[PDB]
Amino acid sequence: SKSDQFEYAWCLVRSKYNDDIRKGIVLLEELLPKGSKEEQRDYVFYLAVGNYRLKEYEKALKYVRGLLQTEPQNNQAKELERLIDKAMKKDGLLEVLFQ
Amino acid sequence: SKSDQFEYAWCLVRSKYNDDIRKGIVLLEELLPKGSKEEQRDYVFYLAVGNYRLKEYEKALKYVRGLLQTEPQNNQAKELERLIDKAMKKDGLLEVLFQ
Repeated sequence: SKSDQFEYAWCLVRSKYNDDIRKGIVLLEELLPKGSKEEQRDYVFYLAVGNYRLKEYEKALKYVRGLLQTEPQNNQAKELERLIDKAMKKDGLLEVLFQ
Repeated sequence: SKSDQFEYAWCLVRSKYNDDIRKGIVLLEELLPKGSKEEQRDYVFYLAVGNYRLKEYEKALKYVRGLLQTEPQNNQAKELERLIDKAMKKDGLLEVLFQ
């Protein structure tokens, strides 16, 4: 069933282990076409969370951004974009810490 | 399907969140009668891991023990009983640390 693959992928994207988090993601990507209007809004937000936890900060942003133009005022999406920028600003400091 | 409820409960019992771990457990308890000989050996071992992660050290032992009389030489079960005793010895030190 469709409501059940989500749960599995939700529990997966929550795991402490990166491998479970890739699997949680790929299941969401397959689940994305099969989605309803607001089912997709939810999958997209959870792909961003997963990608963000894998330091795939680029890809994460591309999701949370695409959701944000659909839903400009989702302050849960706003806050998830606010945490992705900070990760990224701190990362690019540590990147050039040796010039 | 039966092979699939396991995965869900396996990913659940692996989670960082206690609530996911209770749900992972209860699914295993329902799954226990439906089991094969060695499917049950596996469920029991994973109920012990889950209970152990919830500091339910009593209940954990009762599983890893019941498996151990079936499988005296499962050194993965032996090692899981070895980690449950240490937890428990350290716990009962901190218990009476004030007399």
